[PDB]
Amino acid sequence: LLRRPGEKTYTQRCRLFVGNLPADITEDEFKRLFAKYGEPGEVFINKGKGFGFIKLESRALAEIAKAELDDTPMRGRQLRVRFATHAAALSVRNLSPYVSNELLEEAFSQFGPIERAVVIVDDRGRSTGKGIVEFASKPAARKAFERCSEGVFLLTTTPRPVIVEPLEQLDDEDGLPEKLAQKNPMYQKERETPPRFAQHGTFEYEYSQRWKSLDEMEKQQREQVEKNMKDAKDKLESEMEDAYHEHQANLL
Amino acid sequence: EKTYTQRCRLFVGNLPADITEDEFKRLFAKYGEPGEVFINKGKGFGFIKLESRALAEIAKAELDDTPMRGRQLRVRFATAALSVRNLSPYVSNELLEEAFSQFGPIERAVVIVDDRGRSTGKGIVEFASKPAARKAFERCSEGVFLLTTTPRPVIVEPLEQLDDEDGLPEKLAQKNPMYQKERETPPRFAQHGTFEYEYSQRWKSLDEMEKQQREQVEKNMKDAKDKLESEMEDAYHEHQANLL
Ligand SMILES: [Zn+2]
Repeated sequence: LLRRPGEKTYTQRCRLFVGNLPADITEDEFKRLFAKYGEPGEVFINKGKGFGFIKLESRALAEIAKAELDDTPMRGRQLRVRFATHAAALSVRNLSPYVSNELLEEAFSQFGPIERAVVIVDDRGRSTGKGIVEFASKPAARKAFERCSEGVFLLTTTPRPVIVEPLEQLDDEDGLPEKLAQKNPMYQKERETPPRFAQHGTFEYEYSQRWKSLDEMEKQQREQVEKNMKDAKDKLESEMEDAYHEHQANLL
Repeated sequence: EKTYTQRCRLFVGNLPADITEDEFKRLFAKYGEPGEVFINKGKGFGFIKLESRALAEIAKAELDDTPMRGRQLRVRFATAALSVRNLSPYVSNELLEEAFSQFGPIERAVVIVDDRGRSTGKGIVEFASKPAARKAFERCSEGVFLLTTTPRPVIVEPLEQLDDEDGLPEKLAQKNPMYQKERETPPRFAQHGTFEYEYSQRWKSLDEMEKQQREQVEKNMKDAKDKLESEMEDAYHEHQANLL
């Protein structure tokens, strides 16, 4: 806590979700659970449903608390500690490859207080044309979402409207454990045949080979649509440049 | 359970030019017994495997961006993954692990779920090395790999690793002629009646149309895929069924 971790502290990236809390949990007890991770930020406890949230000062402190407190006992119950899913986050796409984390953040700060913006890069450190914008409040995210949908928001010279969408937040951490899968009645009949390579001549081999052929055809039709629409977007660009005499002087 | 795995491996960048192996280990002594250590002195970075994922996460959070004889260390998880789809909603993380383990050691196998904990029909399988992941991909592409009784071929694709943490920092952006051209005009809302507005709004319409057309392709092929079971049941015959 001596030196600031950066520009913003106690952000939603610093928020932890804590599940399986005992029924008699108190705010003091919950705060004491996190006492070694510095001064607590906002605390929200759902005593009736056994869960709470806490904001720590930095992402590193939340990472340590999560690693140290996850799956530890509290009065006969194993606490479940996880990063709280971001409640005020947006997906952005159609970005120029020359938009940086800082340009995206500066650009989106006009909609309200911003925590972070990032341009998603591939293994080479090159822009994928997609990014993430994390706001300090849900209204700021709603306004960014509405305004960029209704208007044309441009970040650089080349006119590329930023396309703002809800951020897909899927669980690739816990997934579907065997404990829940077992609760299904058709599960027993499903696990009856072990993983295998289907063999030539069998119905399952023939069905699977035809299925794969349809999937390959679907991939080819999807890639074609992309190409077809890439050409319509290039033709639109050319017609509009001519309509607006983009390379030429003209009074009207 | 399984200790010193590839998920326990940390990359440490911005090491002082005169770093030694004993100095590098001492940096991580807080986190128990070190596993395999390697220092690429040429590029000023090193690797270390710690006992557990929890310990590697703590060491990354405590050591990242901390001074070491003049520079700030860059600590990251060390960067062999396959995307798997067409999974039954019955396939669990454990079944996925059991099944793909025949191709090589499994770092992690997870079924991707939604906020209700429902299978998306997609998963991720991470192997300890690139040849094991290639082996799994080749075998599942060529052959028909099945996980359960109901025949659903697992569709395996190599998972491109994307970075949503470091991203594209302004300092790292190459300041070439395209960067200069792009940065000439600042962020703005375009004005109605300008080329940049009128073109962009019509582009949005084509972009929305592309998404609709993509969705229709998926819907039309989902229908073809669903009818396939009944068509195949009607037409299937064994190799010896009709011989002269
Ligand atoms: Zn044959």
